[PDB]
This record gives sequence, structure tokens and C-alpha cells, in this order.
Amino acid sequence: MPQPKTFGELKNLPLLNTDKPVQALMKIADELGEIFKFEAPGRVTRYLSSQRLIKEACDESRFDKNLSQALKFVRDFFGDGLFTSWTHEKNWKKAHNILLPSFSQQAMKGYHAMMVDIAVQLVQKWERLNADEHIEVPEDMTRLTLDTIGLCGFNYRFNSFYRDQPHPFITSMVRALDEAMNKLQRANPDDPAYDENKRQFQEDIKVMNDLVDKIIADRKASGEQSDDLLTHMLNGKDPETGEPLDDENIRYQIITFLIAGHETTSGLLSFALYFLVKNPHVLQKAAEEAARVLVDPVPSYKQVKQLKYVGMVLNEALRLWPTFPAFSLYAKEDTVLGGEYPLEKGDELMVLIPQLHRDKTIWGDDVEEFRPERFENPSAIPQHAFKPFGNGQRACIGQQFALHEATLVLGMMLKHFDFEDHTNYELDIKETLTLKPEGFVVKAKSKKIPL
Ligand code: HEM
Repeated sequence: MPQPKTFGELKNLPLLNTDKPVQALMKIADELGEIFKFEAPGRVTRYLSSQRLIKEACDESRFDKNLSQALKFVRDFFGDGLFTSWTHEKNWKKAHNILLPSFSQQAMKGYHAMMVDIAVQLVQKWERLNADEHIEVPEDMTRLTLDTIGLCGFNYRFNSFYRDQPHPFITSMVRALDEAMNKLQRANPDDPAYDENKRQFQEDIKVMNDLVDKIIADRKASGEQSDDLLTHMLNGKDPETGEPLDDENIRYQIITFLIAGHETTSGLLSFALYFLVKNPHVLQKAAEEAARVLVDPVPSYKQVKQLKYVGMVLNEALRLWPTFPAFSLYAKEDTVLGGEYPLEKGDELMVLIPQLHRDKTIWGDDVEEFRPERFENPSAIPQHAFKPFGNGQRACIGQQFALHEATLVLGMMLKHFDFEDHTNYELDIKETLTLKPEGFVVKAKSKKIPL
């Protein structure tokens, strides 16, 4: 099996001592091909990049979700929430069954009004800019997506658009995820030099956990008859065990949904707008759909479902830059991958989603081009070729929520504004386990359509 350059007794570990590890891993994959071994002290994994091999890795009878080294570190705050629990933990399947009804079609129609509430605040912010003022795109998209999960999921208002600086929850969430990414490259984690990093880390987690207490305390005290994600967490019973979630698991789910429910979606909207302003003919086509379909001051749920081309733009943005770029798997038993790489039970794999999404045998030769038309008929895509939301029973539970929000917001953006890439921005991808085009700015000129 191919393997990139090694560093003596540190093996390949120094290759991930960079600000852009995923981007470093993609270039290794370009150099070495569909599979490559990556060793660290006392650790080994195999990075897969081709649909040929990933279609076997997505075989659930042979491989199950692994918690990567990164996810093990985040589990200190995510606990046994849906995202950081093993498939075999009781709390995974319980919460899985209890919370899927929160993403039913009827649940989605119920979220739509509060999504519009936040989308209108975004549009109003941009409409209220003075001449020649610009937009900080990932910053405002994070304002929107954080507020949307807070309100739709928990009837809690982060009021991000009333702030020039990030919400304290996000300040502690980013620093706590920074501490988790730095534990990967640190030899002796229980050494006195990191005594204060750990002090910071645990105070950043109590910031996040104090908000959680408030969301819970205000639901119990509230009179309003709510039917949202928190309703199901507090009241839903698992049809299989007959049990509801317990108090400590509930806290983990709230923290999980608040973080997983906004970061990757903000990344998606950021990349989508980036590709639109870089591809003016695509932007014009998407804008024409938005104008044709969104005939009312606020979009209906049905109208969002009719934004076919906008949906295609979002999928094409997810192909080039899947915002959660790598997922980890482990072999359920001894097995042979691709008829030439034998694996033993427990052997770990990493699916490099951006490399899978550039497989020339599936997508053709123009893999770097932004062409939404490749999603004209989504059924034409072979199995396991397009995986921005993961695999099987461990796939993203919030997929339809993220895509409905992103389609709604992007449709309104295209309806209400013309956009200008006034700095001719140079794509610079920031990695914090998720991806975002750092420093992306635009100018918007309103088409002066009332809300
Ligand atoms: C474009 C936006 C999103 C992307 C690209 C994305 C990506 C993913 C991926 C790749 C996984 C599988 C993780 C793994 O295999 O380790 C996943 C799982 C998950 N996502 Fe998302 N996600 C997005 C939005 C959301 C939203 C909006 C929510 C909540 C409302 C959410 C909540 C979760 C949860 C709880 C899981 C774990 C599910 C389980 O294992 O049962 N995500 N997501």
C-alpha cells in the first residue's frame, strides 16, 4: 500500500501539523492514488479516495462508523450525543429513533416559518447597508445558521444579527474545538505545559453548558405550546426500548445539535455564494429561477421545494467542498478491500470525501469545474459516489434541514440582490474540522423588491 513521506519515529504525523490538514491530505491523494496508509505513533489508518473502494467501505455489513481521533476529543463536550456515540451504544439507537421524527416532512413544514424569520433578518441587514459597504459572507452565514437552529430547534434566540462580534457560545465553541484539534499533534497531553489549555478548555465547555441549562429551564417554565426538536428530546419515547432519553443524554444532544446544526450549513452557503459569484452564468440561471418561483413577499414551503436549480447549485458546492470532509470507519470482521488489501477486524479507514467527489471515472475529466447540471437527474449518480452527508444509518440526520434552510436563504438572496466579487477573492479554506472560505467578502446591490 502506498504511503506518504515519513519522519523517522514520528512516521507520517508531522504531515498533519499544518493549518490545512484535509487540504494536505487531498494533495497526498493526488500523488498516491485511491488508497494510502497513514501511520502515527501507535496508530494507523487508511485514506480512501475512489468510489471503487469507498463503495465497499460503505457496506454496513462489513464496516461501521468509527470515532476518529478528532471525534474522541470532541466527545468530551458532545458526550454520547448522536454525532459522537458508537452505533452499539444504547443511547445511539434510542436517540436515533426518538429524534428522526423531528426531521419528518411534517416537522420540516413546521420549521419553515422560523427559518423565514431568520432569513428575513439577513435580507434586511443587507438591504440596510449603505452604498459601497461590503458583506462578510461566512460571518453573516454563521449568524443565520446559528440563529436558525437555535430558534427552530429550541425556541431560543441567539440574536446574532444584533451583534458585531460572535455570540459567547460560538467564542467558547471555536476555542474548545481548537483545543480538540491541537491534541492530535501533542506527544504527552498530561504534561504541565498544557495545564492552562485544559483550564481554558473546561471553562469554554461550561460556557456552552450554561446556555444548555437555560434552554432547558425556559422550556419547562414556558406556557407556549411548542412542538420542536427539544419537545422530542424531552418527551419522545424510543419505539423499540419504550424508554425516553435521560437528562444527561438530553444535555449532550442539545450541545450536539447546536454545533452540528449550524457550522457545516454556514460553510455550505459560503461556498455556494463563492461559486456563484465566480460563475456569473450559473448565478444568472439561479437568479432567474428565484425570480420565477419566489413570487410572494416570503417564500412558502412549496416554493422552496420548486427551487430545483438552486438545489443543484448547493449539491455542486457540496461536491467540490463537502463541509464535513472526512468520516472514519472500522472493519466489523477480517475482510479484503478491493481484492488486494487485506484488513483485520478493527482496522480503521478514512473516507476522503473531497477526493471521492473528484473521482474522474465517476464524474468525468472536468472535476474542478462548478457545473450544477451534473445534478439535473440525481438518480444518475452511482451508489456511494456522492457522500457529503455520510453513509447508511450513520448518515446526517439534519440533511433535509440543512438543505431546506440553504435553499430558502440562497433563493431569497438571489431574488433580492445582485452580487459583486469586488475584491476578486482568492479562495482560502479555513479548517476547524469543518471548512469555510475565510475572508470571503462581496458587495450586494438590492433589486429593491419588498419583503
Ligand atoms: C450542509 C450541512 C451538513 C453537512 C455537510 C453534514 C455532514 C454530516 C456528515 C458527513 C455526517 C456523518 C458523520 C460521520 O460519519 O462521522 C453527519 C452526521 C450528523 N449530522 Fe450533519 N451535516 C450537515 C448538517 C447538519 C444539521 C443541519 C444537523 C442538525 C440539525 C446535523 C446533525 C448531525 C448529526 C446529529 C449527525 C450524527 C447522526 C448519527 O450518527 O445518528 N448535521 N453530518
